[PDB]
Amino acid sequence: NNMSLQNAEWYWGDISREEVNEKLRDTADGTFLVRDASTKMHGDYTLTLRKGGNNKLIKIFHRDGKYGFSDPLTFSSVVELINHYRNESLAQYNPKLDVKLLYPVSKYQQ
Repeated sequence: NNMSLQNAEWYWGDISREEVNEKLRDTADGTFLVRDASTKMHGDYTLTLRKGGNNKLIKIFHRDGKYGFSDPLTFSSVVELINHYRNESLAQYNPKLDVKLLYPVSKYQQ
C-alpha cells in the first residue's frame, strides 16, 4: 500500500469534502476520487463517487493489512480495491450504487 496509493492518480491525500465537491461538480456518473478520512473513526480513507448528480461517500476500512468497504476486508491494498470496482459494479456492495468507478479525477493535471 501507499507507494501504490501515493502514486495513484485518483488519490488526493488530505483534502476536504469541499475541495472534493468542486472536482465532481457536474460530472458524469462514475466519476471518482479517494482522499484520507478526516478521522480514522470513519475508515482510513473516503471514496467519493458521482451518482445521479450526487456525491456518495463510501468509507474504506482497514485492519491487519487488508482493506474493504465492509467485513470481511479482503483487499491487500486500496489500489486493488479500486481496481476491482473499476471492473465491477458497486452494486455487489450496495444496490443503490449500480455504477462502476469509471472516471478517475486525476492529480497529474487531467
